[PDB]
Amino acid sequence: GTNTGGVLVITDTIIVKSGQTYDGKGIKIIAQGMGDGSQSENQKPIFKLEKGANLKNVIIGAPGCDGIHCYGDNVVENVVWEDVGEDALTVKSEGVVEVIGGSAKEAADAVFQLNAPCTFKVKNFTATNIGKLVRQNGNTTFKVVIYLEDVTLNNVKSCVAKSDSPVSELWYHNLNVNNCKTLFEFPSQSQIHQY
Ligand SMILES: O=C(O)[C@H]1O[C@H](O[C@@H]2[C@H](O)[C@@H](O)[C@@H](O[C@@H]3[C@H](O)[C@@H](O)[C@@H](O)O[C@@H]3C(=O)O)O[C@@H]2C(=O)O)[C@H](O)[C@@H](O)[C@H]1O
Ligand SMILES: [Ca+2]
Ligand SMILES: [Ca+2]
Ligand SMILES: [Ca+2]
Ligand SMILES: [Ca+2]
Repeated sequence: GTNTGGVLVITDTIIVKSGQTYDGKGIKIIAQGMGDGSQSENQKPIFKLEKGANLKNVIIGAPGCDGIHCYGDNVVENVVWEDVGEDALTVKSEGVVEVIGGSAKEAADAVFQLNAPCTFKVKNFTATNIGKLVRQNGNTTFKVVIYLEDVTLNNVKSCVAKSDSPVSELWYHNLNVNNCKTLFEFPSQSQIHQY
């Protein structure tokens, strides 16, 4: 992309409005004053994607802070997290959220955090050195449906995906996992399906 080689240093969350597409054209973003990328829960998101907002073609440098907050009906395309912060992307409100392309590395805990009922799809994605790829918020029992399609994972220190919800489901297709003791931590393994 034509912003490749540039570094945008920001000091507040970038809000992408409903109906908008933020296209970074390959820019690298470094956030300052928004978090250190540790496990502290009080960091700011790099991006807030309002319902029906899209994001594409961004590299998020360290510190990853609180990553991308999605409010539903969002396409997140070609986003690279060089160093995931507290988490990489959080679904904050109901809708369909797509992560297509890109990659993530160095997530101490979760990459994707699902805090509202949603349909969540990860497609054509790589992640390395992570605690979990997907976590439905603990002890919640609303329904999420997760799809992992063409996803390649390496060095997964807890599990691919974890939910405490019996009604939630995970579907996978062309999933490749290296160095994970425990793929799925759901109430029953019958909640996990191939397609
Ligand atoms: O949106 C968030 O960032 C979310 O973070 C916390 O919750 C997650 C997870 O949903 C919780 O179940 C909990 O996870 C457990 C441990 O606390 C955690 O360090 C790791 O060991 O995983 C555990 C697990 O998956 O069960 O805490 C997670 C976290 O620390 O990020 C908040 O509690 C939640 O309110 C919200 O802010
Ligand atoms: Ca955490
Ligand atoms: Ca957290
Ligand atoms: Ca990290
Ligand atoms: Ca978080």
